[PDB]
Amino acid sequence: MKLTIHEIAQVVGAKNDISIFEDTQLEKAEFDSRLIGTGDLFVPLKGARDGHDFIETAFENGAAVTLSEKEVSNHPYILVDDVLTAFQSLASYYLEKTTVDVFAVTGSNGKTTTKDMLAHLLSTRYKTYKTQGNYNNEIGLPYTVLHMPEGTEKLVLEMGQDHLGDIHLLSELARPKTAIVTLVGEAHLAFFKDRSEIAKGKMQIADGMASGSLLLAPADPIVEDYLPIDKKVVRFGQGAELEITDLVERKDSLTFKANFLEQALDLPVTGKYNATNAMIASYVALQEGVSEEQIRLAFQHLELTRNRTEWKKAANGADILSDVYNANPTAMKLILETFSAIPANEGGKKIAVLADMKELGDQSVQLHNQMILSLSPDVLDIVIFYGEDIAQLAQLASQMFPIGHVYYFKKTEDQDQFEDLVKQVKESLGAHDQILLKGSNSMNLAKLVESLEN
Ligand SMILES: N#Cc1c(NC(=O)c2cc(S(=O)(=O)N3CCOCC3)c(Cl)cc2Cl)sc2c1CCN(Cc1ccc(O)cc1)C2
Repeated sequence: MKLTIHEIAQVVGAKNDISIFEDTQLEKAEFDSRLIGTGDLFVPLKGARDGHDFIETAFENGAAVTLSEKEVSNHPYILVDDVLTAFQSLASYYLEKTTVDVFAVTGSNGKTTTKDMLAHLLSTRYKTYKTQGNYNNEIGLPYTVLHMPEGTEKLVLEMGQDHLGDIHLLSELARPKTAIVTLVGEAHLAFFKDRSEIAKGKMQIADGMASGSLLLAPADPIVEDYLPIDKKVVRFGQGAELEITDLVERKDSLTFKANFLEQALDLPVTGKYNATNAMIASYVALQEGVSEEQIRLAFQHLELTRNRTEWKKAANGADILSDVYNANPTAMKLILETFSAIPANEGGKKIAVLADMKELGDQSVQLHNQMILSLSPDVLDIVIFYGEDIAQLAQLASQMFPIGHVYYFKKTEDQDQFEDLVKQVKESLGAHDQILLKGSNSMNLAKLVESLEN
């Protein structure tokens, strides 16, 4: 990250006197205090607690300067109106300065995403960086841009949406060279009206793209009214300008041929949607000067990720939502709001299994309690706490919640009521019930869900 503080304070609009602190060359940018090294820029956001609380801690860890929405004593800080807003600006500007080729992608669905596939393909010929894990939103994307290894030639960004209009924001930020739109099978929906609003919001991806730029989009008539008018649009799907003309799915592997490819392709994956992901990633890669030779070979040794946490289903038809990704409180908070923001199925309730989060040192217990502000009795019918540090939160909830709507289960160096946890959960869960399971990946938590999908 080739950035200095004085430069950061220009682009960012610093509200304070900046030439007071030395203009040092920054290193890494982080919002999670635990990740700060020497020379790092702290960016304090509205999480479970406000970032600014950990400005103190960030410099103990070696931060050289931090973004701030207030006066900060004897520490290099940049004064601004909205740290997040500042943070976006900073990312836009860094793209404009390094001038990397950005490839914008949507829908995470499969065992391997179009974001993963494409990066992997581009990596055979060019120096490539990409979105890590699920950092695809108004926090996630800036963060990626600012973590780009010095010299990256191509950058595959994934962009996702919570509300309509979010992708517009990022396509405007990133001003992509090329974009891919894919469609992920529906739940009973999120904060959206229908598949239409969704597709409308998804198609926004080209808002920040130049004329005659390349955009792939589904054969599906639903995207029709939302196509750009001055772009190079290449549709994929049965009967379209690109289609898989044959397919074989084995136990683990999968072979297929695309009309515009002279040879078959081989992936160690399964599901028709993975072939479609492979083809389109495969087609843009051709546009960027990668040989079909180099591509067959790359697919040879492909990388399955962690299952990009959608909904699954237990052995009674009840909707599970297990979120492995991001072990940290703001992520606990965010999902709780997502979970409870969703409507419950008809004649079916809303359970939450929360488990100890880790690596919170001397703040664990404070931070676990903080979750209470995201726990409504209105929406959440039963709430199951497992672990130790969750304790007081379990207590808090038992106060705020109707009698016998809360269960606690111990886990320490002296006892492990896991056996009982399971017994309880498998009594609470019904054929129309939605269940969240969030907390540090542990042997015991992973152990639980397989018994549910038994
Ligand atoms: N609030 C809060 C905290 C964090 N929040 C986040 O990491 C965070 C995570 C997320 S996120 O949900 O993980 N997000 C990342 C990218 O976009 C998709 C999902 C977001 Cl969007 C925003 C934030 Cl600010 S990380 C963190 C805290 C407070 C506690 N922490 C450790 C700590 C322990 C003891 C101390 O004394 C100091 C710090 C680290």
